[PDB]
Amino acid sequence: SGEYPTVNEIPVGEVRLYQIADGVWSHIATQSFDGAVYPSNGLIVRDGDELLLIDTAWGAKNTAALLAEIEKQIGLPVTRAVSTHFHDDRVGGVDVLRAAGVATYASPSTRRLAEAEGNEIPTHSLEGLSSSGDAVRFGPVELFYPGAAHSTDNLVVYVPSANVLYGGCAVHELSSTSAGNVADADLAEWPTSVERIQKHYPEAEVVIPGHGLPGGLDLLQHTANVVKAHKN
Ligand SMILES: C[C@@H](c1cccc2c(-c3cn[nH]c(=O)c3)c(C(=O)O)[nH]c12)N1C[C@]2(C[C@@H](CN)C2)OC1=O
Ligand SMILES: [Zn+2]
Ligand SMILES: [Zn+2]
Repeated sequence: SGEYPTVNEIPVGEVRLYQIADGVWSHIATQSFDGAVYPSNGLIVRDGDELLLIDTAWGAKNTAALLAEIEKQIGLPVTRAVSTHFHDDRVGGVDVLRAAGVATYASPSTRRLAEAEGNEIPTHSLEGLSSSGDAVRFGPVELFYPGAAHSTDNLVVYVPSANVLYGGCAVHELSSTSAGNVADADLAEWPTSVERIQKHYPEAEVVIPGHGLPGGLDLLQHTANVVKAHKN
């Protein structure tokens, strides 16, 4: 009823949306992995009379439910999607999206990693993002490659109309004491990559993590702290 949704308020197999700003929503779903249940976020950005989707809802059935929830709550077509790294919480559901007419995109680095590891593969390559600090425009957002962090390919997304920074899994929520799933991370470079984000988006008003609650700019410094402390 207005609070940011968690696993306790999303009925089994469903997706919830949360209005972040005018024309900007997050999507929240839950999934099980290695015997534990986790929430995960994505983004929806209005693109005229179409919608740009950032990240799947972590699984085929969750992503079908995402499309149905968008039709119920917003009622504009999702025409394009960008996946911000190669893991299943970002690309699992791409096959559903593609069969629903959504054009799916990711960096070439994400596409190679997804293919190599057996995850679903976005159709279209996003060039111009291969060096840290690179940025490109994509409809109503800017895509930014900060450098290796949670994964080597992780991208962040900025909505300039609303000063919304979607950090994806390179950014952790304030309540996290842990650096999350670090299996494919670069803990040594992660602080430097976060510093690049902080430098590039100093006017961000909302910062959304890949999992958990949005907040303000403090999520960036908090992430650097928890990553350094994990490494320690
Ligand atoms: C699909 C994704 C994944 C699965 C379950 C949990 C999380 C978490 C996570 C986030 N907040 N707090 C936590 O306790 C945990 C994060 C995150 O931190 O982004 N991601 C997760 N996976 C799987 C994996 C392992 C590797 C294959 N050997 C691919 O790596 C990864 O990220
Ligand atoms: Zn990941
Ligand atoms: Zn993640």
